[PDB]
Amino acid sequence: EDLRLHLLLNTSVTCNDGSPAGYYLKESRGSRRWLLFLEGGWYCFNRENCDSRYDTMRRLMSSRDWPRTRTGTGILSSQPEENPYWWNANMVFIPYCSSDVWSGASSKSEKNEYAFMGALIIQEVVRELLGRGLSGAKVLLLAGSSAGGTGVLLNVDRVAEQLEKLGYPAIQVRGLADSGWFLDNKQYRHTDCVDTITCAPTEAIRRGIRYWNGVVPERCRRQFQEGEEWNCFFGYKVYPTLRSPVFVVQWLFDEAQLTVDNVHLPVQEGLRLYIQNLGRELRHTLKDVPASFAPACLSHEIIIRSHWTDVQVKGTSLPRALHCWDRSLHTPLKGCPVHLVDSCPWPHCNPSCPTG
Ligand SMILES: *[C@@H]1O[C@H](CO)[C@@H](O)[C@H](O)[C@H]1NC(C)=O
Repeated sequence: EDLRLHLLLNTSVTCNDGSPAGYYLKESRGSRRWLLFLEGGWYCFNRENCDSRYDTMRRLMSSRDWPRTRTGTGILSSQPEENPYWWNANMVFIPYCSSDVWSGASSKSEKNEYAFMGALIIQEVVRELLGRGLSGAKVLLLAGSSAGGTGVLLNVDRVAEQLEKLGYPAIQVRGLADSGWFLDNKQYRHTDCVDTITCAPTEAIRRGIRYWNGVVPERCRRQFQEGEEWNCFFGYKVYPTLRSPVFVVQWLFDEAQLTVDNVHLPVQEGLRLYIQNLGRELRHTLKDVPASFAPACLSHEIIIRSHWTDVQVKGTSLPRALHCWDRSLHTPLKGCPVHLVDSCPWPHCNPSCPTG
C-alpha cells in the first residue's frame, strides 16, 4: 500500500460521474525519474453501454469508492527484486475513470450524462505533480496498459508540449505503451455494428470520439482529418506521427485483439491461418519500431504484473530491454538490445510465455 491517493485539486476535472479524478503517488526523494502509469480497462461509447459499465465496473467511472492507497506492482514496484528497471523512481498510478481511452475532453452537463475527461485528467495530474517535485525531473515516462497503452500513444506528445509551454523544456518525456497496439484487421467472424458486442473497434471508436469529444495528437489529426480521427487510436498509424521516444510492448497474440477479432479459443486450418497471419501482421507493424518488445504469446498486459521480469525475447527480459532503451537515450549497444520481436509463428512458441 505504498502509493497514496490524491484527488485532483481542480475538481472540474472529473471521472465519468462527475466525482473528482486523481492519482496515487509514491515519491522517491532525490530521484529525478517519474513514472506516470495509465490504467486500462476497455471503454464505453454510448449511453446504454456506459450505463451498464456504471453498474458493474464503477471504479472505472467514479472515484467515490477508491481506496486511499494502492500497492505498486511490476514496473510500479519500489523493490529492485520485483522491478530491476526503475525501482527508485517516483511512482504515479493514474486510475482510468473516464472510459474514453484517455482521449476525452468533455464535461458532464445538461447535454452530457457522463464526463469524458481522460486527456484533461492527464494534463491536470502533470500540472499538480509539478508542485510536488516533478519540476525537478529529468525524465517523465508516461506508461500504460491496454486502453492506457493506447492512451500513452494519444497523449505523450501533448505532455511534452504542456511541459514545454509551462517552461520545463529540460524534462525528457517518453512513452511506454503496453498492450495498446491494436490492428484494424479483418475479424475471423464478421458482425455489423448493431449493438455493443457486434461493434468492431473501428466503429466503436468512431462513435466514441463523437460521444467523448475525443482528441488525438495534432500531426495524426492533420493527416487523417475530420471524421477520420479514429485512425489515430491504432498504434501503427499514430506512432509514426509522434516525436517523443516510445517503447512499444505488445504480445503478438494479444487476448484483447483476438476478442475484437471474434476469436474464442483443436484448431482447424482456417483459424490456424488466421492466428498465424495476425502474428505476422503484428510483427510487420513493428519492423521499423526501434524500441519494442513483442513476444509470441497469447496473453494481455505485462508491465504492472509482479512476474513481469520472467518473459524474455531472444534471451532478453523486458526490464533489461527498458534499461537498454534508457542507455540508448543517453549506434546500438553490445548485448543490450532494444528491438525484440519474436519470429516464431504460434502462441507459446516462446517457452518463457506466461503460464496463465
Ligand atoms: C481546471 O481544469 C479545467 C479543465 O481542464 C481548466 O480549463 C481550468 O483552467 C482548470 N482550472 C484551474 C484553476 O487550474
